[PDB]
Amino acid sequence: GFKQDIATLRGDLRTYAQDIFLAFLNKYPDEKRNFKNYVGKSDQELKSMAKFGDHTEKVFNLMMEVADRATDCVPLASDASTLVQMKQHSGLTTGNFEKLFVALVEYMRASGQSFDSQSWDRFGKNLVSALSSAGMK
Ligand code: MH0
Ligand SMILES: Cc1cc(Br)ccc1O
Repeated sequence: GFKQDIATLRGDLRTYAQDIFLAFLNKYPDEKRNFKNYVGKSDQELKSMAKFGDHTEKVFNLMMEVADRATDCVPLASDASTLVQMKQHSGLTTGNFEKLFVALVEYMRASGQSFDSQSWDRFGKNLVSALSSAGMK
């Protein structure tokens, strides 16, 4: 299930982090407006760009931390406060996170792997709820 999926993603994190974020940017091309330096690049060119690789892996590093600290796919309130407070997240509405998890769940369903996609769906919803409580509009 969910706990084994955290280990599976961590075992090849840079690839999963990049492939899931590309899934997200290609499903929701308007989210590029938060990522001006990614506009007008193919997936292969994005994988060539320093901030892309390094920022995507740091995002997923923290995402797997928040997943690991969760109980029954409910993140800690402290982890929601961190995500809301962070300067880099000034722009952001819960909708942005909801779209990221919609793309993450679709990626997992399309893989031949026994990912617990329902758990990730619940995780995304619960994190969105936690982000709202901690004040994100
Ligand atoms: C689609 C909007 C959006 C969503 C959703 C989002 C969701 C998440 N975030 Fe995070 N984040 C978003 C937009 C940004 C921006 C715009 C930046 C600025 C850095 C950059 O390189 O673009 C950023 N996030 C930056 C970060 C960084 C630091 C990157 C760096 O500068 O090296 C971390 C660790 C991070 N986030 C955490 C997370 C986690 C964890 C999640 C999932 C729960
Ligand atoms: C800055 C950033 C945000 C998300 Br969500 C995914 C990857 C990435 O580099």
